[PDB]
Amino acid sequence: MVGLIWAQATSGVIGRGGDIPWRLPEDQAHFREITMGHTIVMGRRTWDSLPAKVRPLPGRRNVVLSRQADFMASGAEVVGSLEEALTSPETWVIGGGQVYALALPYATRCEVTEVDIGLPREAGDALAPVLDETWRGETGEWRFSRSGLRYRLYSYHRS
Ligand SMILES: NC(=O)c1ccc[n+]([C@@H]2O[C@H](COP(=O)([O-])OP(=O)(O)OC[C@H]3O[C@@H](n4cnc5c(N)ncnc54)[C@H](OP(=O)(O)O)[C@@H]3O)[C@@H](O)[C@H]2O)c1
Ligand SMILES: O=C(CCc1c[nH]c2ccccc12)Nc1c(C(=O)O)cnn1-c1ccccc1
Ligand SMILES: [Co+2]
Ligand SMILES: [Co+2]
Repeated sequence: MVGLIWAQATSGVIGRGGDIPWRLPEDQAHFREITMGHTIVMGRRTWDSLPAKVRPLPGRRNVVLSRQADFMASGAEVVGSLEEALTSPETWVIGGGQVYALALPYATRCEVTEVDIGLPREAGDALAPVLDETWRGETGEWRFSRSGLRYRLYSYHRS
């Protein structure tokens, strides 16, 4: 089973200049829970946005998409096609915008957390994929973070 997990603003933005433009500690403990134990696929630019410390993410098989045939990620498997990356039964694609859009044609699940911030879509932004009518989803209640931000959780499934 192949799924995608991302945090977005209402507009669709997920990253900006190598970073996520917010701080949602509760999502860290939610993201860690859903991915812990399995394989995680990220693109190279996303693998680079992680602090050296938490690189690689403990307890998980870190897989990095890249076209650089020489690119070495200390502690992660470097492949060159997502077909190469997608080999484990339960795999979670964790970013970024380029990888999310490449993987969705092949996911049965999506774990979305939407942050309530008024964040305009600047050119060159990393965006969240778009889900059509083929996606039946469940929504949770709006919650309120130790950061001071309202957010709600979305789970989608494709039969
Ligand atoms: N929850 C969130 O809000 C969230 C989650 C994760 C990341 N982000 C943000 O997302 C942003 C970056 O995402 P991005 O979309 O700009 O870059 P990305 O998707 O993170 O990875 C981009 C890299 O993936 C590799 N790649 C792309 N297509 C490929 C293919 N078909 N085969 C092999 N390798 C391929 C390339 O690496 P080479 O150039 O090495 O080939 C490309 O440079 C950052 O700002 C990050 O913080 C946010
Ligand atoms: O906090 C998160 C989640 C943030 C996040 C949401 N979607 C993502 C997609 C790709 C990469 C990270 C995210 N992960 C973890 C962990 C963990 O998962 O165990 C440990 N440290 N960190 C961390 C701490 C500070 C800054 C960054 C990462
Ligand atoms: Co699990
Ligand atoms: Co199903």
